[PDB]
Amino acid sequence: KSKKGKDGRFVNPWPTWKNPSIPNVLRWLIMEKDHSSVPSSKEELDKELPVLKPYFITNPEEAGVREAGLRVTWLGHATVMVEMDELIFLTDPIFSSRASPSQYMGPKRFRRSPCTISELPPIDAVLISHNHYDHLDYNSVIALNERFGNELRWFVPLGLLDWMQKCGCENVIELDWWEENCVPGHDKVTFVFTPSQHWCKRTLMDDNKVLWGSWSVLGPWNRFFFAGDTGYCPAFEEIGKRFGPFDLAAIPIGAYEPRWFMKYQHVDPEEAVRIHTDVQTKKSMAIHWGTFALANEHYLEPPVKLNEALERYGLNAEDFFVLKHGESRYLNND
Amino acid sequence: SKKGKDGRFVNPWPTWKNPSIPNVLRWLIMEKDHSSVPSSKEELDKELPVLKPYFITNPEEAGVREAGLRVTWLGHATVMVEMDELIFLTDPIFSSRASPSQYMGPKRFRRSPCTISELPPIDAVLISHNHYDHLDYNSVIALNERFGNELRWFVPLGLLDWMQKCGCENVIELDWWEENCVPGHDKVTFVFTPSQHWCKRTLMDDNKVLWGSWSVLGPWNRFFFAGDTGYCPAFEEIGKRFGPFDLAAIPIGAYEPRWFMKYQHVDPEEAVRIHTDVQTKKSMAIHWGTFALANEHYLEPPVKLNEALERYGLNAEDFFVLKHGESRYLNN
Ligand SMILES: C[C@H](CCC(=O)O)[C@H]1CC[C@H]2[C@@H]3CC[C@@H]4C[C@H](O)CC[C@]4(C)[C@H]3C[C@H](O)[C@]12C
Ligand SMILES: C[C@H](CCC(=O)O)[C@H]1CC[C@H]2[C@@H]3CC[C@@H]4C[C@H](O)CC[C@]4(C)[C@H]3C[C@H](O)[C@]12C
Ligand SMILES: C[C@H](CCC(=O)O)[C@H]1CC[C@H]2[C@@H]3CC[C@@H]4C[C@H](O)CC[C@]4(C)[C@H]3C[C@H](O)[C@]12C
Ligand SMILES: C[C@H](CCC(=O)O)[C@H]1CC[C@H]2[C@@H]3CC[C@@H]4C[C@H](O)CC[C@]4(C)[C@H]3C[C@H](O)[C@]12C
Ligand SMILES: C[C@H](CCC(=O)O)[C@H]1CC[C@H]2[C@@H]3CC[C@@H]4C[C@H](O)CC[C@]4(C)[C@H]3C[C@H](O)[C@]12C
Ligand SMILES: C[C@H](CCC(=O)O)[C@H]1CC[C@H]2[C@@H]3CC[C@@H]4C[C@H](O)CC[C@]4(C)[C@H]3C[C@H](O)[C@]12C
Ligand SMILES: C[C@H](CCC(=O)O)[C@H]1CC[C@H]2[C@@H]3CC[C@@H]4C[C@H](O)CC[C@]4(C)[C@H]3C[C@H](O)[C@]12C
Ligand SMILES: C[C@H](CCC(=O)O)[C@H]1CC[C@H]2[C@@H]3CC[C@@H]4C[C@H](O)CC[C@]4(C)[C@H]3C[C@H](O)[C@]12C
Ligand SMILES: C[C@H](CCC(=O)O)[C@H]1CC[C@H]2[C@@H]3CC[C@@H]4C[C@H](O)CC[C@]4(C)[C@H]3C[C@H](O)[C@]12C
Ligand SMILES: C[C@H](CCC(=O)O)[C@H]1CC[C@H]2[C@@H]3CC[C@@H]4C[C@H](O)CC[C@]4(C)[C@H]3C[C@H](O)[C@]12C
Ligand SMILES: NS(=O)(=O)c1cc2c(cc1Cl)NCNS2(=O)=O
Ligand SMILES: [Zn+2]
Ligand SMILES: [Zn+2]
Ligand SMILES: [Zn+2]
Ligand SMILES: [Zn+2]
Repeated sequence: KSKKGKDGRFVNPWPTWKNPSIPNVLRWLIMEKDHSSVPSSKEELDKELPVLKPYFITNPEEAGVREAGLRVTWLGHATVMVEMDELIFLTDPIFSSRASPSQYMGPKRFRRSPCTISELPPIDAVLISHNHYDHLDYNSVIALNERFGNELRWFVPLGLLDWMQKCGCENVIELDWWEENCVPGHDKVTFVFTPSQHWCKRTLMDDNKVLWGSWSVLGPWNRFFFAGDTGYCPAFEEIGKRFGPFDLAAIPIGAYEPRWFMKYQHVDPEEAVRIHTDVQTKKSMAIHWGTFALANEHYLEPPVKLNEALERYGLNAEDFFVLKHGESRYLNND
Repeated sequence: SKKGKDGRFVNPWPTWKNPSIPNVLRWLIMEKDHSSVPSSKEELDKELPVLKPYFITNPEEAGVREAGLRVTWLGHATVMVEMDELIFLTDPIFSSRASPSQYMGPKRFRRSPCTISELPPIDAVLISHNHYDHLDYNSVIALNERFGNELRWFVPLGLLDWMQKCGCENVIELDWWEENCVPGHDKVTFVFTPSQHWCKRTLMDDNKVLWGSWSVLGPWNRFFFAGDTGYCPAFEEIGKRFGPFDLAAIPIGAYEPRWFMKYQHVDPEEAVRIHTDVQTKKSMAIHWGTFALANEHYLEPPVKLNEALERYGLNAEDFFVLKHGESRYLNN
C-alpha cells in the first residue's frame, strides 16, 4: 500500500504528522493535577474502585490461551496483559507506586497494583507505546529483566533501544511507523508499530527525541490493538483499514481534562468511542484512568462519559467495557 | 546520676563509647555486592515466607488492651507492638527501596507484609536513627496523611525539622536519657536510651542528628527496641535504670565484614549479649532477612543466633525469630 502516514521527523526530532497538533506544553508539577477529583478514603476508593486478585495468583495454571479465544487482564493504568495465539505479552508495565524520576515528587497511584512481577506468569514480550513515566517504569523494567532476561522480547519505538540496553535488556527491538517484527519462536504472530498523536519526554531537552505510537498484534487466530496515549488523529482510520477487523482494542479514556490543552495529546471518552469505531474492533477496553491522576477530571467521571458517548454512537457496554483493577475477560472468536 | 550521658564533639554528636572507628565511606563503591545472592523465587517463598498479618482478615482483634503484649514483624526494623492500651510502630519502611534515589540503593527482596492502609490505628511511632533503612520519607508521608496529630512521632534530637518539613505536628525530639508520654494514655512512658550507631542521609549531614534506642515502660509490660547498634555499654545501664523488660527487639543482621561492621553493628552473638545486658525475658530479632546491607548470607543471621543461643546457656524460646508478617502474644 502507500496511503499510510509515515513519520514525521522535523529538523532532528519527531513531530506528529497529523494536522490537529499544536506545539505548546508546560509540563507536570502539580498545576492541573492538584485534587480536582479528591479520591477520598482508600475504603471509598475500594468501594468505588475495588482491586481484584488476578486469576493467575490463585490458579497459576490456565494461564495459556489454548488458541481459540483471547484473554485479557487489566493491571491498572495502561498495563495490560494479553494472552493470545500461544503468547502472553504485557503492555506499558507500571508496578511502582509513583510514576516519577524522583521519590519525593510525582504522581503516586491511588490504587495499588493488582499483582507483583514475581506473581505474573511467563511473559514472552512487552510493548512500549511511548516513554512517559506512567508507561515506562525503570523499576518495572529492572524487575522484568531480572526475573526474565533474554527470555523477554521488548518492542519499543525508535530512540528507546539505547535506553533499553542501558537498563540491561538484550532482546530489544526498535520499530518505526508501519514497521513489523515477531517473537523468535512464534513467527506466525506479527507485532507492528502504528502511528499515534502523542509526545515523548523524560528529561530536559530530550523532548520527542524518542517516538510515541501504538501497537497492532496480528496473529493468525486473533487480532489485537493497543492505542497507548493519544489525542484523536486520522491515523486510527488508516490502522483500521490496513490491519482489518480487531478482536480487542485497548483505548485510553482518562486524562482528558483542560481539553483546550490536552485535546492534542489525550482523547476524551467521546473521541475514545470514535477510535473504537475507526479501528474496526469488535470490542474495546478502557485503559488509562482510575489509577493515576494525570489531569483535572473527576476520577470516576471517565467511565460515565464513556457510557454517555457509547449511547451517542448507538452502542452498548458490551461493545466497549471498563474492567475492575485486576479483573480479566475472555473473548472467543468466530 | 550514672548512665552514659549524651555527648557532643566540637562539631557533631559522638558515641562517647570506648569501642570506636571512622571511615564511614557509604556503600556504593566500597562493598556493593551480594555474595549472599538471594535468588530462585521458589527458594525465597520457602526459606523466607511472607505472612498475611492478622489485622488484615480480622482487624477487629487489635489485641492487647489487656495486660499481655503482642508484636508483629513487618520486615527489617518496622515492627508493630501492641501493648498497655497503645499500638506503636517502629522504624517504619514500606517502600521497596531504602535509598534517596529511585534507581540505585538497596531494594528489598521481601515485600512488606501489609500496607499502610491495612494498618490498624497506630498511636505512636519510634525512629531509631535517620538511615534510609529506618527512615522512609514515603512511609512517613503516608502515616502523616492517614493519621495526623493523632500520631505521636518520637524522634531523636535533630529530626524535629525533617519531621515538620514532612508535615508532622505531633513530634517529640528527645536526647537519650530523656522521656515523654501519650496525651490520653500517659501512664505509659517512652524513653530515649543510648546506642552505638551513626546518622547520615546526605553529604555533610554526618552525625547532625542523634541515634539511640527506645524503652517503653508501661504500667503492665516493658518493651525495649535497640534499633541499630554495635556492642557497647549502656545496655547494662538500660537494664539497670529500667528493667526487667518483657520483650526486646535486637538487630541480628548486617554484621560482616566484621572488621568494619563490628563497631557499628552487633553480630548475633553480640545480640545475645544484649539479651543478657538489657535484662529482657524474651527477644524478637530485627534487621536481617529484608534488605542486603552487608556481605553475610541472607539466611546466616538466624543460624549464628542459635549458635550464640546455646553457647551462652540459652534456648530458642528465649530469643526467637519470627517470620515476615508473623505475630506473637506474650502473657508474662
Ligand atoms: C519553579 C522552579 C524554580 C523556582 C524559581 O527559582 O523560580 C523551577 C526550576 C526548575 C524547574 C523544573 C525543571 C525541570 C522541568 C522542566 C520543564 O520545562 C517544566 C517542568 C520542570 C519539572 C520544571 C518545573 C519548574 O519550572 C521548576 C521546578
Ligand atoms: C537527597 C535528598 C533527600 C534527603 C532526605 O531524604 O533527607 C533529595 C530530596 C529531593 C531531591 C531533589 C529533587 C529535585 C531534583 C530531581 C532530580 O530527579 C534529581 C535532582 C534533584 C535536585 C533531587 C536531588 C536529591 O535527590 C534530593 C535533594
Ligand atoms: C532539599 C533542598 C533543600 C534542603 C536544605 O537545604 O535543607 C531543596 C532546596 C532547593 C529546592 C528546590 C527549589 C526549586 C523547586 C521548588 C519547588 O517548590 C519544589 C521543587 C524544587 C525543584 C526544589 C526541590 C528541593 O526542595 C530543593 C532542592
Ligand atoms: C549507575 C546505575 C548503576 C550503578 C551501580 O550501582 O553499579 C545505573 C544502572 C542502570 C542505569 C540507568 C539505565 C536507564 C537510563 C539510561 C539513560 O541513558 C540515563 C538514565 C538511566 C535511568 C540510567 C541511570 C543510571 O546510569 C543507572 C541506574
Ligand atoms: C554533569 C554530568 C556529567 C557531565 C558530562 O558527562 O559531561 C552529566 C552527565 C549526564 C547528565 C545527566 C544525563 C541524564 C539527564 C539528561 C538530561 O538531558 C538532563 C538531566 C540528566 C539527569 C543529566 C544531568 C547531568 O548534567 C549529567 C549527570
Ligand atoms: C568513583 C566515582 C567517580 C569515578 C572516578 O574516580 O572518576 C565517585 C564519584 C562520587 C563518589 C560518591 C560520593 C559520595 C560517597 C563518598 C564515600 O566516600 C563513598 C561512597 C560515595 C557514595 C561515593 C561513591 C564513589 O566513590 C563515587 C560515585
Ligand atoms: C545517568 C548519567 C548519564 C548517562 C548518560 O547520559 O549517558 C550518569 C553519568 C554520570 C553517572 C554517575 C557517575 C558517578 C557514579 C558512578 C557509579 O558507577 C554509579 C553512581 C554515579 C553517581 C553515576 C550515576 C549515573 O549513572 C550518572 C549520573
Ligand atoms: C533523572 C535520571 C533518570 C532519568 C530516567 O528515568 O530516564 C536520574 C537517573 C540517575 C540519577 C542520579 C543518581 C545519582 C544521584 C542521586 C541523588 O539522589 C541525586 C543526584 C544524582 C546524580 C541523580 C540525579 C538524577 O535523579 C538521575 C540522573
Ligand atoms: C520539594 C518537596 C515538596 C514540593 C511540593 O510541595 O510540591 C518537599 C516536600 C517534603 C520535603 C522533604 C521533607 C524532609 C526533608 C527536609 C530536609 O530539610 C530536606 C530533605 C527532605 C527529604 C525534604 C525534601 C523536599 O523539599 C521535600 C520532598
Ligand atoms: C544548589 C542549592 C543552593 C541553594 C541554597 O543556598 O539553599 C544547594 C543548597 C542546599 C543543597 C542541598 C542540601 C542538603 C544536601 C547536601 C548534600 O551535600 C547534597 C545533597 C543536598 C540535598 C543538597 C543539594 C544542593 O546542593 C542544594 C539544594
Ligand atoms: N520495586 S517496584 O517498583 O516493583 C515496587 C515499588 C513500590 C512498592 C512495591 C513494589 Cl513491588 N511499594 C511501595 N511503593 S514503591 O516504593 O513505589
Ligand atoms: Zn503519556
Ligand atoms: Zn499517559
Ligand atoms: Zn543504620
Ligand atoms: Zn540499619
